Amino acid sequence: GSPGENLKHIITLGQVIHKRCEEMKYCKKQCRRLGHRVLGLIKPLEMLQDQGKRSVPSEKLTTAMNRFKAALEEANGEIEKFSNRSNICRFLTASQDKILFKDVNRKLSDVWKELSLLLQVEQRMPVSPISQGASWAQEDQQDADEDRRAFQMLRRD
Ligand SMILES: CO[C@@H](c1ccc(C(C)C)cc1)c1nc2ccc(C(=O)O)cc2[nH]1
Repeated sequence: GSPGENLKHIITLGQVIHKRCEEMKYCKKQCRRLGHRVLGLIKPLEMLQDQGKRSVPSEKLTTAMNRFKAALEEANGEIEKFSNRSNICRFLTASQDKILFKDVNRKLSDVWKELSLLLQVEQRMPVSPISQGASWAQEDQQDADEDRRAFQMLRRD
């Protein structure tokens, strides 16, 4: 079953990244951006329900959100795997880019901006406070740039 309690799970899924990012060590510097950004997504959605009783618009919106809830599985899941030491180099060397959750963060912004329009019309929540609007990938590359360099010189674990 998926009662009202689910509302707390969906929002928690995105929060899990915040703590998961702390677990990392090497690429932890890069993931830090993914966890800080993702937090701003379920931030308003979490506090919302906190305001009063079960806060949720029409069911039609549930469908759009269903796509976002899964978006977290991508980041969270990836973090669990990346947690390893060799796995990091595996992708790093098997990817011209430097960021680990590059493609992941990409969809994250889409799943958010996709439901945002529905959230702004459904609920009185001021979406896109300031952090949104511009792709967070641009800045993500900066961190990954230096993060990748340091990785070059990593013998021990
Ligand atoms: C995936 O969508 C979630 C959801 C999560 C967060 C939000 C914030 C407040 C915008 C809104 C909606 C959701 N929609 C629902 C509709 C009905 C019921 C019900 O009790 O029958 C439960 C629901 N859960």
